[PDB]
Amino acid sequence: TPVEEAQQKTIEAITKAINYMAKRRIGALLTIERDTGMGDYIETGIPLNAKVSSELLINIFIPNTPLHDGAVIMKNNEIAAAACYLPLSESPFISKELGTRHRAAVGISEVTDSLTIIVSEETGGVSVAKNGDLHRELTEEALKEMLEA
Amino acid sequence: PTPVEEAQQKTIEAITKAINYMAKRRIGALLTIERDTGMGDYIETGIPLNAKVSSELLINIFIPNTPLHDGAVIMKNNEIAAAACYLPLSESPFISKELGTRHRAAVGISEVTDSLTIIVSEETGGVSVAKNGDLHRELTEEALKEMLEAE
Ligand SMILES: CC(C)c1noc(=O)[nH]1
Ligand SMILES: [Mg+2]
Repeated sequence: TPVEEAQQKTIEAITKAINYMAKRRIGALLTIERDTGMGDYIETGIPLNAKVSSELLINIFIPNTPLHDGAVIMKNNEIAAAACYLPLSESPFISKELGTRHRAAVGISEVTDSLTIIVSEETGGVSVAKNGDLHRELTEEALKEMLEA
Repeated sequence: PTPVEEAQQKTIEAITKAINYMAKRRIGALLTIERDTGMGDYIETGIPLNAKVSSELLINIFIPNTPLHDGAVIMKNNEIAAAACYLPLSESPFISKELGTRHRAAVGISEVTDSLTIIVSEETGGVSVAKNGDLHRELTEEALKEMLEAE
């Protein structure tokens, strides 16, 4: 169906962008809104309401650029905003080597049903935050399965 | 002070902030503003964005060595319609010979549309505008803003 094709296109754009950033160890934070509305967080960023592309996602997260400091929030198959605030988790159960990107991802996952993707700037490692837990060192296939699920 | 007028003023402020930033950093850029001649055929050659304008997004688009930096951004009213778009190259003899493909593309689109195109040189940081087949170079910040305001 058109809806199914569009979802698969979006997943492909995301995974391509994440793979490129993982290879270059570009830190990134990408939250996908689900049933819990995230408007209050979207409003803290720079509005985009842009079509998804791997190219635009990569251009957003380039280091030392206006848009790379904060989270991208995606909603209804569009990039709603960039450079958004997310709340920092106070969980004591996050790997101690991780810093504020990962804590922000976990934090938003504590209070919403959203899925957040994190690329580490230290390692290029890819992780996902959902339900207050962080799933670390994901393969490409693992990330795709989480997005399909 | 209608909403349309205020939106235009916010868009002009975003463009001029981005162009000033890129000029200072010698970030090459090529930004075409559609007017009454539709540019769909050119917009369709790029990556679709259909994005709200911001100075931040414009700057990010043109950072060197990134996916979206080569080719034109085409704006439709208060949106960035597409990036990395193809524009036709002018063969005009009035294009300074030292200028590269971005300036020739800008003049080229300006020969077949009523659009206004802004160019930032990666060599000098100089700002130029192409309109109606003519290239106007070395614009001050004030002159660019006045040209945008008049357009
Ligand atoms: C298809 C899915 C992963 C999605 N990505 O951004 C969205 O708004 N939905
Ligand atoms: Mg002069």
